[PDB]
Amino acid sequence: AELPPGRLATTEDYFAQQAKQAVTPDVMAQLAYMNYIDFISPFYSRGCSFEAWELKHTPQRVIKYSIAFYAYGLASVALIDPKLRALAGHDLDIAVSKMKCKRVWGDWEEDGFGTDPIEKENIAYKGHLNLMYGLYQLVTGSRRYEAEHAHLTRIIHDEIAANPFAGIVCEPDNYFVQCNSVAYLSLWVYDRLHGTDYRAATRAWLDFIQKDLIDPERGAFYLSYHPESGAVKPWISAYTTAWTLAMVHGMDPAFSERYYPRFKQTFVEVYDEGRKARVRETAGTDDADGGVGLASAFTLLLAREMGDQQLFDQLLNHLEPPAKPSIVSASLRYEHPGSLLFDELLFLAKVHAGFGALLRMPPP
Amino acid sequence: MAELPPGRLATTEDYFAQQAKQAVTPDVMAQLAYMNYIDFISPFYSRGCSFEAWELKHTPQRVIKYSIAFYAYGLASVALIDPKLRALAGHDLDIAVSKMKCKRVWGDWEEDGFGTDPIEKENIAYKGHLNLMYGLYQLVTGSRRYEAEHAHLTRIIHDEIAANPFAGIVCEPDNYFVQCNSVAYLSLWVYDRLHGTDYRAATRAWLDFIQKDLIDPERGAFYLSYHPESGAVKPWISAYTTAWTLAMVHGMDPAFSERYYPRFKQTFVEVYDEGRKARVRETAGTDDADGGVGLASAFTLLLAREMGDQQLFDQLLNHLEPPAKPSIVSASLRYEHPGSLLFDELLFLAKVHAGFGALLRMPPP
Amino acid sequence: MAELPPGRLATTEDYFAQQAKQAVTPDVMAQLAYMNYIDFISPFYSRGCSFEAWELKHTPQRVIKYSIAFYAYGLASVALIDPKLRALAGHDLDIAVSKMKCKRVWGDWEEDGFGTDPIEKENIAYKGHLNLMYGLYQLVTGSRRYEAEHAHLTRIIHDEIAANPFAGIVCEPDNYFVQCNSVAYLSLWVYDRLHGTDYRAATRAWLDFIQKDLIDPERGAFYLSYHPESGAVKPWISAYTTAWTLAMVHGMDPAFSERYYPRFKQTFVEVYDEGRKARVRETAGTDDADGGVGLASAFTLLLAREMGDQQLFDQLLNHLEPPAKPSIVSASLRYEHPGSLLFDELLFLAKVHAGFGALLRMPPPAAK
Amino acid sequence: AELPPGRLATTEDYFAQQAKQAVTPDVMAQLAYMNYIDFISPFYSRGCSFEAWELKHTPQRVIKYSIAFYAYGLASVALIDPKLRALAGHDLDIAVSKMKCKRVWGDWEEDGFGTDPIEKENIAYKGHLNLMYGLYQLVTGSRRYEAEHAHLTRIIHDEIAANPFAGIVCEPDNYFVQCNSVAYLSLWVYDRLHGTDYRAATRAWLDFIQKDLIDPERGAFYLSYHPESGAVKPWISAYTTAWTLAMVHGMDPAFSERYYPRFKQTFVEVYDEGRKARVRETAGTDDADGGVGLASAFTLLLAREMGDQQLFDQLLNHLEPPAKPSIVSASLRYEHPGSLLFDELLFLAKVHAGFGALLRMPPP
Amino acid sequence: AELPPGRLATTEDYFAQQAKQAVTPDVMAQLAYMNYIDFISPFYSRGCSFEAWELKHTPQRVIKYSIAFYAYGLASVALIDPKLRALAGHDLDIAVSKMKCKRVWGDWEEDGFGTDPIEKENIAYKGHLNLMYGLYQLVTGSRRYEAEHAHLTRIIHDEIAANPFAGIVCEPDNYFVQCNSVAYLSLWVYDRLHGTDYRAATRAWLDFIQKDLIDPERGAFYLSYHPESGAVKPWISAYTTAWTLAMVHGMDPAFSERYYPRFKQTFVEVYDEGRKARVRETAGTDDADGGVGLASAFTLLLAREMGDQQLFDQLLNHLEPPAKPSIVSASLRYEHPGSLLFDELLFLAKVHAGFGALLRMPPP
Repeated sequence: AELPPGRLATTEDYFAQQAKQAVTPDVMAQLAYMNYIDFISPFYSRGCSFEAWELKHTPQRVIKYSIAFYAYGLASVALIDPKLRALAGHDLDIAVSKMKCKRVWGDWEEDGFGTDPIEKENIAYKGHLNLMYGLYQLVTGSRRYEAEHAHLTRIIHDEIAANPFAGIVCEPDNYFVQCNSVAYLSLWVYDRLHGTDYRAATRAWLDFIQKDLIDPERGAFYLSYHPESGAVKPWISAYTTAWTLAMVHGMDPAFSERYYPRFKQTFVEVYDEGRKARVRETAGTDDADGGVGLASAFTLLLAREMGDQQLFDQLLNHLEPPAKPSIVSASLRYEHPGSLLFDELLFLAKVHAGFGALLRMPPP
Repeated sequence: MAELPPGRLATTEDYFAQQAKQAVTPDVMAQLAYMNYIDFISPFYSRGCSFEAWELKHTPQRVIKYSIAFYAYGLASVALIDPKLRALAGHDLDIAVSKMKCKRVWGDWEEDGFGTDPIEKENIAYKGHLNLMYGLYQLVTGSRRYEAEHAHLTRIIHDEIAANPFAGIVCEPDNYFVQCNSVAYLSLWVYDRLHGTDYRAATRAWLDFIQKDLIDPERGAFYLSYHPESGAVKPWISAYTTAWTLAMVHGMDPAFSERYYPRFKQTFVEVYDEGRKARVRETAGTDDADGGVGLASAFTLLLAREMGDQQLFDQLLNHLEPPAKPSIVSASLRYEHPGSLLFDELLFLAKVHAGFGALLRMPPP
Repeated sequence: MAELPPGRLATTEDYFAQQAKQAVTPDVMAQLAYMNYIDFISPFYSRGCSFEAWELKHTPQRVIKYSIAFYAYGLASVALIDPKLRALAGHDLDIAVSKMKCKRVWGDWEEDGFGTDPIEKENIAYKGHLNLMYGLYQLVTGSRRYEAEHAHLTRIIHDEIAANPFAGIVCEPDNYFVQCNSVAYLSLWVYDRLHGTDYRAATRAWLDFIQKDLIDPERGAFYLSYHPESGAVKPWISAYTTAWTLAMVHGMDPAFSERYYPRFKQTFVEVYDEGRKARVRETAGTDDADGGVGLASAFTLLLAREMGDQQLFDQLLNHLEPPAKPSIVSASLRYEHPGSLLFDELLFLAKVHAGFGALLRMPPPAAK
Repeated sequence: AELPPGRLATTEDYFAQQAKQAVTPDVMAQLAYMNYIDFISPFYSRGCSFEAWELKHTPQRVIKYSIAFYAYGLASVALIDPKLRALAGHDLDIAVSKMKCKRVWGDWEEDGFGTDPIEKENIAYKGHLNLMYGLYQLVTGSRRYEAEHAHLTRIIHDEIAANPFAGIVCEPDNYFVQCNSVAYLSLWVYDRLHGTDYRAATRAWLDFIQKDLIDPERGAFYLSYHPESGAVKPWISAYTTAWTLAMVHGMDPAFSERYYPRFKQTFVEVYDEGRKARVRETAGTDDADGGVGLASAFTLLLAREMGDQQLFDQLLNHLEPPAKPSIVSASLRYEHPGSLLFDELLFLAKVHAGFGALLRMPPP
Repeated sequence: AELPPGRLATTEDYFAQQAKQAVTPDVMAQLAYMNYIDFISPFYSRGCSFEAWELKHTPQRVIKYSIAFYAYGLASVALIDPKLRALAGHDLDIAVSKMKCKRVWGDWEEDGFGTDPIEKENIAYKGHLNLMYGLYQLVTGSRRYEAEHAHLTRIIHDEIAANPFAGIVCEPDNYFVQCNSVAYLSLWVYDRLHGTDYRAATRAWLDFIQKDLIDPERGAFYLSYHPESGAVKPWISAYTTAWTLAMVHGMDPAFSERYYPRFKQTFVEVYDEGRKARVRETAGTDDADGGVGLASAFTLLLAREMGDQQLFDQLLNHLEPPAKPSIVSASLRYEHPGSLLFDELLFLAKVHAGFGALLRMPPP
């Protein structure tokens, strides 16, 4: 394939990494950014230092998501190159240590919701942590976190079982389909490691979200659900849908395959003579990447998850060149990241092997 | 009017027809998107004691209680306009009551050294708005989530009125404002409507009392404030004081507002630009518009809406909205140059307001 | 008939005629609007311990007590000018006493390590003004709201005077200033008017003491300060010190001030601009105006009003007001470029000031 | 005598102040700066308020020296104009009060050396405090600090007696001849007031500093001595030498008279056709006023103490004009003070009657 | 030898310092920077004052390395000039005192790792402290810290003896060869002072670091080791290698002699017609001095250690001129330091007599 202007590698080369059992030079240079420099690299230390996040101005509320998306990408690195599996394991150990620091979960207390980030609700945080415990153990074969993983999985299963709707809230009375999708995927990973059947609750969840929470004609989820009133916020969200369909594809591929083409019709604008694409965050607008500004970046991951090389290429042509990447001393930096979680999501999308393939990761 | 004036988002006829068509205009929907859409920073994201939405628009602490109350009054009319938005409006009103109880909102009462309990006595500015929000939440949703608190706060207000030698309650100790009383008395009308009680009976003594030292009947205007310890009435008339008070009273005694409304307009409203616009003088003996707190024009927009005055509504919105430079980006409404405090709140409320009488008569869910 | 000078809001004739016409000038009414109008940020919005008005004008913490006191002194004269405004003056004065008692105002006493109680001993800068304000509040309102505190503070002041070997009371330990004493003594005259006591009897000994080493009688000017531990008098004369002291002493011993006033003018006052303007040197051996704290001209405006010197009042107001760029926006007064601390306070007080003697003799209020 | 460009008064006028029993108008304007304006003048209040030093941006560690040097100048004012002796005594009472505030000595604790600044060592602080006690009592005849003075003098005498080298350190293991010189002068002032013989220890100290601590060829002291190691830092210091010789001239005039010509030869650069002088801080350089930047200012004091009118004029012609003095409302300010302790040291040099003449101050 | 452009002294003059028994005038001006100015010179006081490091903006985490590098230089100054041996001893006393201030070690606690910086792990701090204890005693012959030295050496020996890998970690689970190299050298110094055999553990360490931790053909260490996972971060580090080979050369000169020419092949770029050289920090890049930016500075020290005058000259021609050195008042300053630890590492490189020579230092 031709290398498009301002791109670091072809779409062909990203998709061929697993078959070639090697990451591209630019993915290796991202792993150098993540690992190389003393003190300021994100995976320097298991300690509760956040220098790397302070230098890139990560908002405190988003650090949990930065760590989790790096972790999901490290899981795929483990599957692509057996020679990097040991380093991916070490990084996932650090990702879990950091994820447990109060800098990361502390907004739960500061917002007045409680002192224990695990106890009830707060699925945004404990969903990602529970999936990271699982991915760490698939990659390493280590039981370092097994006691905590066993405990968190049961709290999540108990909370689902107790609730009259299918799933768990974040803040009291804030239900989001995307944070539930991570928690359910965390049960599939636990079942793969332990031979359990926590994943059985998934069928009732996929029935529930296909009623009030989706517009099936547009293949788009509504912004949020609030059980106390039963209110559904009447705006569809592209970044919400992209994330949800990506994770659900690892659990019920038919569900995400049913809605993906309607999702693209609803939100994806192809432009620049077919070379590029950008994603509208909601209906009734021409504007790309409104709201949190992550529709195009989450759609890049969804395109990778669904095997859509054409939309992957169009989106990366939109996202990467204006961010002006360069490799200095074999380490990747972007001069003009276009969004929150920018290096994280471009990393994850370049390497992502599929949530199903991570579930079925062979032992070391 | 049916032509779209320059810089306007929708016609005056469109705002006034929302209830008949059982749909909000797209710009009102885009305001509801501003209020509800973006994680953490939207004002109605969470019931938590987070105020990011207010930090980002530099709302002064002492005004946050007013921002929340005005959003709440707007959301009660949205519930009446479009039955499909009623559950969302109930949700937002639940968040508005929760936030209203955060110490960031009422904390000025302690920090000014007046006490540690914002409802115990006085402080009618804060607890009048809270008590009206308890009522409007329960009319919109039929939920009794707040009934215990509502039953308590209504009785504290009724007891304080009954105990005072003057009709009503003070804010700070010894500071009486007619506009903050007007909200407290409306809260008793809403409680009575829900419970079949007669707390609203004290209204007649109040309406009799404010028509004495506190109003200029000829100019149809209220003086700034009353100070019972000294007997002092501050000797300046206030448009924003008058506009807000006439709007709320029109819900309880429409004849009272109808008598003073035309004289209020003569006293304060400047029509300009060949009849296309209007701006409101805050006090007498000046040519300057929107002096003082800067809210005379905005509160007159609400009054015009309440009184069914489409011409003045159009004129005021032509003055207020275009220079604020509205735009809709990703189906969400933003103003580049808000002209005043409480700007999106008061323009939202005025665009949807069904009338305080219609909110009192709101059918069940 | 009188001509409105360039940049002025009203003639000197109009300010001096307010009491006779029983009405403040529109610009004085617009100052009372500034003080009373806007929720939260107007200085007399609430009796609470909020200082938003003083934050907005960058008033240094140490000067807030003076700002409140000078507002109070003006409001007392407003009560005298226009009976219809007397209730409003009374309400503002109630607020001024409440704010005066907030620790934001008196707190410097603790912060500098002098003690936790601002009225116990010394600190005459604070409790002189507070004692005078207790008095004027009661003269204006006829209210006994603060009578208990006033009786206490008056007796603490009299006791401390009686117990010192010099005539009067210090501010900081070992810092004696005639200007802060003049306020304390005037507070005893006001208590005496209200209660038919004779605390004012100590005034004679004070007027004899301040005319030994504390004055240059030939130049009609007080020295900066006295320090009883050493017996040192700082050897510089001060115009703002003298202007303030003579204005207050004129309400107690008019002959004392009538004696020194012409020498004070020759020493300090520079008439300029073909006789239209005047500015005041702060000390001797300089051509420079308004040095030091920078209040010589503004305190001399008050003195000119107190002495009935319309010519010097006009000249000083022609120097002070036009460069401050006054404007009335929505019937409320603002200065773009205040020339000094306490600027709107001291111009308000000078425009309305009925004389400290007239304040002493204020008739009681009309019944409810 | 001709007034040089940018000068306020002639060298002749400064040196004739005591004979005329009057300070120059410019020294009077400095006393106005020190005393005039409420709260911000350095001598407003005996309280622990340091507004004046905050506005000049005095470093915390330097406030103790600024107070001492004002005090040394106020002692000479007392001798020059009897009419100003009560003012100088008042100012000296404030100087001593302020000297005892934690803002002034608190570096001793912050640096972890102790919570009591007079207990042991710390001679920089307590040598200046002890001299100030004595000068306050010579000027005023007041016994207000006599108890403290009697205690501090004995603590200093005890520490000298207990040390195997002649003198006392500042920080532990840091010996400086210039901070010792102040401590020894304080013993001469206590002896003048009480008839004691604490000054007897001075001959041993002068014998000592003339061994390892001085360079006899250059008439210059080395920067410092370090007892634990025996190290003498191998650089000569002009500001060290000027201050030390100025103070020693009050105790042993022949000593300062012996080194003074060599000191000038070594450090003093005459320039501008004989009109100006500037002082090198160390050997092996052409640069003036390196190090702490006080060589020229302390040499102005030394020239005054030694009666050297020519070098006094040359140094003040270098120091004062560029600092752009002005007298506004009979008060002195410099727009461009060229060093730390600038107004303090120019005040002191202008008034200084000699440490010997301060020793012999007749009573009030 | 010709003085190259922008240089203060020839390479010939640096290397001949020991033979001439004198430091160059620029090395003496660096010692004047380190010692001269009251309060702000780094070696002014033994107390917990860090103004010198505040003024150059040293990151908190780098201060320990700044003190140790100065210490390593001062030890060679002792050997070069007997007349400066006492001043060097005094400075090393201060270096050890400052090293024990919580400003220096406090990050151990701040990062959640413990309240005691020497109890376990944290080899980066206690390796340097232990080397400094030993170098202080070699230069001075003082037993002032012998109790602490005997304690710390034993803690280091016990922790080596307890680990299944050869050596000790920094943070938990962070193993760096360069930080170990300092710890082992500290044992050689202890053994030199006491006749003990703690250095016997070195052979197992040198065997361990030549397995997965080195690319023997490129003469380069990988960035780090992480025993819990067994991961080696898969990037070679020039700065890691230059520091490690320098310290090892004093313990096993054959080890460093074998790798040095392969190291230079791998990382060193000679440019400007053979006159200059700059060092690449990792493989697969043309960029010089990436990462922590110290590759060139550490290679300067290694060239000095290996007696490679040609590469020393080339590196100093790259590092020193762009930094615009000047001598003002006989004190050295750099207008544009090119890196962290700049004046520290150029001082050490200029004086370094070799770690082997410091081991063999004869008594005072």
